[PDB]
Amino acid sequence: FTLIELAIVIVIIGILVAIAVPRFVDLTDQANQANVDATAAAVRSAYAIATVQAKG
Amino acid sequence: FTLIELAIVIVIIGILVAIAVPRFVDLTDQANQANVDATAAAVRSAYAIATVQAKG
Repeated sequence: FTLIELAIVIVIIGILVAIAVPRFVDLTDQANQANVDATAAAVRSAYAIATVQAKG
Repeated sequence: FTLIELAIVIVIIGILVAIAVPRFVDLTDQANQANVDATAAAVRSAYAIATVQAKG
């Protein structure tokens, strides 16, 4: 590579770095809560259906 | 209505049915006999009263 091409590369690397980038976040607490809540809704419906099947 | 309320209804209907209930009975024979007998008593009295009115 010519020295000019390396100079251009040295410039552009410095500009394509110094972007923002997202953090990874452990969102499993929020997702676990929604899983527990959705499951609780399912248990209530499953119970209601069971009261008809059981006739009691 | 909720599924629970319908389940409760399905239970209670099954218990308020399966009572006893009386048959209707054609008791007109027994009543007709009593009418004929009571009328026969009246005819005897009406006759007795008539024997006084008729003087014979």
